Amino acid sequence: NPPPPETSNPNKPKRQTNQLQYLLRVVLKTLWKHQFAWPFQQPVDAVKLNLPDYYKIIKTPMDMGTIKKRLENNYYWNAQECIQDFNTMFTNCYIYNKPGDDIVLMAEALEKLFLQKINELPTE
Ligand SMILES: O=c1cc(N2CCNCC2)oc2c(-c3ccc4c(c3)OCCO4)csc12
Repeated sequence: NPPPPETSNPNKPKRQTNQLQYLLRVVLKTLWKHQFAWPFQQPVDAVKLNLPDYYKIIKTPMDMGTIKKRLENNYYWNAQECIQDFNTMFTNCYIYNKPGDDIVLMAEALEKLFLQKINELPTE
């Protein structure tokens, strides 16, 4: 298992927006309490889950805890960059698993909830 994705960067700037703020306090919290959050609340432990070549196939591991700690650190550039990390998290799951499997069903239920929540987002 590689190190978890970065949460800070010295060469990268920091800002917050009313949208990012909505992503943390509303979107991320909504998903975080979803029934199916827990496989995604922390980086995938490919070792202990026995995922073959997980980190060869998945070149951008993403997870809601990395998202979370990024949002609290205002690591992100804008709401766009944060949504994309969410999108990466679901996509990673559809790339690595057979369509129809439990985990994919779970990512799909989180994604649909995610989608409805991102419509509540204002444009800055
Ligand atoms: O793409 C993934 C592939 C699967 N599998 C596990 C079972 N064989 C089929 C492939 O597992 C995950 C997880 C995950 C699942 C269960 C967890 C978990 C993470 O962490 C806490 C303990 O239970 C996040 S993505 C992802």
